[PDB]
Amino acid sequence: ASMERFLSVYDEVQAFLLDQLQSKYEIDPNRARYLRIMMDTTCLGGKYFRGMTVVNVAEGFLAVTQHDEATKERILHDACVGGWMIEFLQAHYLVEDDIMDGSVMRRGKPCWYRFPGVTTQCAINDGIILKSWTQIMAWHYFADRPFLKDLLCLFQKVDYATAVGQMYDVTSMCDSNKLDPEVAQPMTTDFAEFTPAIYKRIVKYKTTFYTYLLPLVMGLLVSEAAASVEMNLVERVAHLIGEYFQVQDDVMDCFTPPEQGTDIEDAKCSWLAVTFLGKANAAQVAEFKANYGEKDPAKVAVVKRLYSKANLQADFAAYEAEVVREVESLIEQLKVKSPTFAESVAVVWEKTHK
Amino acid sequence: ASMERFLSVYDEVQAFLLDQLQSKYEIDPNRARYLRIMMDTTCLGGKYFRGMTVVNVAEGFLAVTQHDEATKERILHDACVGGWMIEFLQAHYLVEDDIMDGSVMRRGKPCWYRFPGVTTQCAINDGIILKSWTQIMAWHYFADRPFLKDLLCLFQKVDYATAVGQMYDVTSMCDSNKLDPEVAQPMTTDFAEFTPAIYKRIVKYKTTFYTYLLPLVMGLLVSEAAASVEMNLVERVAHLIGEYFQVQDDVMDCFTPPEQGTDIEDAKCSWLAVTFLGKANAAQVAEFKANYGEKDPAKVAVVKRLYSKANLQADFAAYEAEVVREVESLIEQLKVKSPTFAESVAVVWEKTHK
Ligand SMILES: Cn1cc(C(=O)N2CCc3sccc3C2)ccc1=O
Ligand SMILES: Cn1cc(C(=O)N2CCc3sccc3C2)ccc1=O
Repeated sequence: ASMERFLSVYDEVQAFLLDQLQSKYEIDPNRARYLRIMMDTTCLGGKYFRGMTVVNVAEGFLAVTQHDEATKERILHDACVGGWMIEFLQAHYLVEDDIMDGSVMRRGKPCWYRFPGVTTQCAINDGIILKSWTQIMAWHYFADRPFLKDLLCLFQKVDYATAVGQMYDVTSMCDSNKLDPEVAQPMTTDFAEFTPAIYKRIVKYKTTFYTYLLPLVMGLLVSEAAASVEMNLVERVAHLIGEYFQVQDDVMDCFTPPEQGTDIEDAKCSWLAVTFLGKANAAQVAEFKANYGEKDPAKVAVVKRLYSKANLQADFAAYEAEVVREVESLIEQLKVKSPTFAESVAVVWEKTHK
Repeated sequence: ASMERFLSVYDEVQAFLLDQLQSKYEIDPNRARYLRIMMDTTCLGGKYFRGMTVVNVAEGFLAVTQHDEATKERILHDACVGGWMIEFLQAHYLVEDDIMDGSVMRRGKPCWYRFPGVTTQCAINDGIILKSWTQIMAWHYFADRPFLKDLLCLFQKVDYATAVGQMYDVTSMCDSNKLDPEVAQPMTTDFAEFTPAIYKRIVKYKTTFYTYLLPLVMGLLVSEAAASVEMNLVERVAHLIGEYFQVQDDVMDCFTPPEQGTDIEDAKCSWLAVTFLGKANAAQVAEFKANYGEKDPAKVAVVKRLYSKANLQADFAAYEAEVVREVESLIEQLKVKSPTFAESVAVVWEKTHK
């Protein structure tokens, strides 16, 4: 029912956005059709975990709070709209990051900019529109809601934290002291910045704010339940689950078959490179430096072989055990003020851990 | 004094943004330096007409309204911050549009993405940060202002109208009925969509909202003076002055020497192409179709020669006379409710017309 309600609200949001373009922005039907296809191609197809977390958090509070049926329906509708603002925000990131990174495929389909009738000229602007649409949704659907100011303020900080994260991510293969707009950026030779703390900073800002913090805090906001939680705990658990999620994506980029990654070629500061450097002997480090960040398949094969013989699964299982420990602890600390919210965080963890 | 105060506030805004990155976003000093150079290169160098209009509108109201000195200083400071949000919004557009259009130069300097240490990978994200910074400024400086909700709501609509305008602009050389993300877009052969009404729609959305409406309405908002005006008149005069401004830029793109344009090669729906088609005979139209939208300098020379022999200066002088007439009329209609605001619009017109 929740997924069914969530997908139904997409149809209503799309019709509202397209009809407003016609009545207020002088759009013609062909341009409305182009934007309709753009919206469907960039916003749909995923699993909707981010958007659905808003719905799941709100449903949790509905079960333990007294409301009229019309209030229950309004809260669910608000959780669905809020969920779609997050999915559209993600769509904005995916379109822009695919252009920035020169990506080829996204969810077994070509990246949006690669469609023949799209091109980078239109796709950069299509990504800008996707983010504008999140604000149009908020100002229209939440016009008279007491949580409107807090929701816009939170969405803004998360979006800015994400833009900051993308900057940390795309400059992670360069020496900080050499960053200069005037001079072409060489790849690092010492890899001195491939450390656990620097990797944690990249991940924290690039994904955790919008993938985990935003859905959980939006669920609280639409429920008028922000008092039922200690915000310092919500932030701590979101960054922690968020970090684990990225570590899984970094492992998959290298080892998950294409049908089911270019982090080595792009010389990314991945969990695999950081972990490898933290345990490798002098000769393994020299061989890593000689092969990393090269498009040559023979060199990518050497890096993968180094990762395979380094037994990084042991470090991953030890990292996983520590995260299980810390997540269980934070969930317990959340149970004090809100057993309902703690259960929502437990579900988020189960969906991440699986 | 006003320019001097405006430029002083840039230093304070830059220090606030960079210091917040350090204390809240874990930025290192090299990344802060990269963003400082990015901000200066993209936001400074222009004439600041957009930002300064906010200041000029507020100064106009200060002269006719009773306030304590501390209130006068706060209003001016608010007009300056609001002015810089517009300049940063423009910077965002210029960075993104230069990447989209493949532009080479911007204000006698290379476009931001073309700097050796920047690249498209960083520049798309730098443009996203420039827009995020406009929201950080608003939420920090206007946190407790009664105009905060209206200002954010207006800024959002203007930004979305601009994104819509960029879409109308980049798709203006294509047949509407052929727009399709699945099929590579051919240039128009009939030029049936190169009409005054279609050209007016492009211009209205791509520049007039952010160049003229936003500065004037922001000046009113920071002054708590939105009642002193008929908003339908403000919109009418902004779109009208805005249209005239773009017509001047379209003429300059073709005839102003590079030291002091690619609209012909990019097959843009410019005022020159629209006006030419509106008066040309059958053989002139055939010669236009045979040469427009081609990078070949011999073909660009034919188009320029057609424009020169078509006596478009006569049509420009007649368009100019009609705009002078309509602007004078709207200024008179504004004088009824606010002689102060009407004088601010008269100054905006004088700076545009010169
Ligand atoms: C590709 N993909 C992604 C996800 C995902 O976006 N996650 C993990 C779980 C949650 S719960 C709240 C947010 C998330 C983030 C889950 C399964 C999957 O196949
Ligand atoms: C390049 N350049 C631009 C401008 C400009 O941005 N305008 C024209 C006047 C006004 S007043 C309020 C907004 C505007 C817009 C003026 C002189 C110039 O050299």
